[PDB]
Amino acid sequence: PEMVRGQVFDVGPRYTNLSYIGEGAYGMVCSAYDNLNKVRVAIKKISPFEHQTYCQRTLREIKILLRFRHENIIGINDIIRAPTIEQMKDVYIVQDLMETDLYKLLKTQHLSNDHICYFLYQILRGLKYIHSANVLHRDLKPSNLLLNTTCDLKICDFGLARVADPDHDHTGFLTEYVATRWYRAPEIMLNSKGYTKSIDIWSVGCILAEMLSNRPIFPGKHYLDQLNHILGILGSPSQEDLNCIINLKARNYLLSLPHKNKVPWNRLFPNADSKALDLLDKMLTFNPHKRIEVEQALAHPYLEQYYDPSDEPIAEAPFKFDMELDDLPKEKLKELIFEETARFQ
Ligand SMILES: *CCS(=O)(=O)N1CCc2cnc(NC3CCOCC3)nc2C1
Repeated sequence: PEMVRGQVFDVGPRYTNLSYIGEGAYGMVCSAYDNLNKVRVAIKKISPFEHQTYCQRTLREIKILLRFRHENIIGINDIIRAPTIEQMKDVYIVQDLMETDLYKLLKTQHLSNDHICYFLYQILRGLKYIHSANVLHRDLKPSNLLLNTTCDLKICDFGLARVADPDHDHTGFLTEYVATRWYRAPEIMLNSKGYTKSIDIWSVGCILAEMLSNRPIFPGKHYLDQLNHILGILGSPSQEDLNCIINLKARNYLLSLPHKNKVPWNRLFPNADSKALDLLDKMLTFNPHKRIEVEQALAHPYLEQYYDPSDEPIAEAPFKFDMELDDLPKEKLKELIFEETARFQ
């Protein structure tokens, strides 16, 4: 077969010249030469079958990426697995190899206003397709945004994605654990389960702030510290925004806080394009109901050199409902993964 950094990687004969890229929990990524298409690809090895939650994420990611077809969304080129359910222990996902990710780029490179503009456009173009399919990404962050050598951007990792459910969004105070901390909308900590499109917009606003300065705008050190950073920049919510928060625990926590003034965007980002700061303000709006939508963000004057609604496609078939798999045993999830991957055999 093939071994990488003390681990089996049975992708051959089609894929050879294996080189380690990175690793996560139960997931390992390698680059490899595709002998059929004569190009280097990215191969992710997943072994989720012992954990029901890992099976959930694997199935969700596979189902979504197989249905989506968009230039700003990473596709699935091939899926490698054993010919039978009994012999299937690992799943290998073959995807286009990208040069870097926005996280790695932001750590060493200053972005020009043109780059920020092109990157934001592509993120919103991809996000318009995702929201049109009634899907929420729920984990938008720089490390989930891949880039090629020509700055073409692709959104990846749909493992935490859900079908939008605005009707069932309300919850209690300090309960929800949606997105990566620094990219978590303020409503997650107050009264939202993160079942509305507005949570993706907040994350995009955080990414834009990070492209402008090369630093996370709200670097909370822990879960409870996140709301302190957001309110430290945005200032105290208005009476109108507090009237939208009916949960007494969340409302009284906000009322207990001393008055804080809004730190102006121009003071935080003195080099930023004024139009980028106007758009940033609209994405990083405290009240989710007043927060700008993906289609409005695309039409903002900051993006006027790229804006073309006829070249910003929507999904052919939206997801009607979410799959009832939070209680499906790992064995039934294994069969579904097996069925979903059969087209690649
Ligand atoms: C969210 C993408 S991933 O982590 O599942 N994954 C699979 C797809 C892919 C494609 N290309 C690359 N390239 C690397 C090169 C080194 O810098 C980071 C990106 N990575 C991935 C990761």
